[PDB]
Amino acid sequence: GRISSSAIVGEGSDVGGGASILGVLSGTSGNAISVGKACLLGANSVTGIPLGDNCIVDAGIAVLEGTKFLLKDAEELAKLNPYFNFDKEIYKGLELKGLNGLHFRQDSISGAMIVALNKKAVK
Amino acid sequence: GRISSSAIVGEGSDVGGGASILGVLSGTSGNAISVGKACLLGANSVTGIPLGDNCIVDAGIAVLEGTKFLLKDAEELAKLNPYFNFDKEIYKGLELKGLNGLHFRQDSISGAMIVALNKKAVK
Ligand SMILES: [Cl-]
Ligand SMILES: [Cl-]
Ligand SMILES: [Cl-]
Repeated sequence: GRISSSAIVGEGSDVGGGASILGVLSGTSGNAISVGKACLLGANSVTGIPLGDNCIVDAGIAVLEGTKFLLKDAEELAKLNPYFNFDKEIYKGLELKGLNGLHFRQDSISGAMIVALNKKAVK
Repeated sequence: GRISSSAIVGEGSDVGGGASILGVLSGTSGNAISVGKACLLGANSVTGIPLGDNCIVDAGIAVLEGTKFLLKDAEELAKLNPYFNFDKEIYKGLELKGLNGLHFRQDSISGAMIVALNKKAVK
């Protein structure tokens, strides 16, 4: 897939067929996008935020700065991300930037965008 | 409708046919339920939390301590409820207790439970 200027992809990551990684976050002090180690970006996905290590974006999913996600697995994600405040239920893409062990997926019954634990990231 | 022991209903309120108002909130320091002035509780609704003034519970809706609601009209609700923090998008019934101008309804297309502005409460 496509790595825009300023975007950095970490060791062991897999950028799937036709995936997009955008380069620079929106705004005036909009910073560069980095994807961490061992991230898996699905075919035809779009990654518009920085991701930490061991994150998964399912095929077809667009993870943009303003996309809202329903958080699942808060207790396990807290362990991988001890400074982050997992107090609420809905987060914008931009709020989740740089976190480790995230799994972005769509609930195929309800249609909701979810941010959950990458089960492999605990181990 | 049905007013349980410890429940108080304020002036000008209308308790619709078969509505339930519960009396005491759950737990050990579980406090009594009060509905404020000019509240409208729909037929066959259930009110399980304290409500402030000018609140509306649509017919058929159950507003329980643990029910989650999607907040709409945050800026206008902030005006009626200046100390409350409308920072997030999803609130449990119990978190919303005692607030003024709330309108509890169901989104009939998405099926989501909503807490919104009672349009009459601004005026
Ligand atoms: Cl393509
Ligand atoms: Cl009845
Ligand atoms: Cl929320």
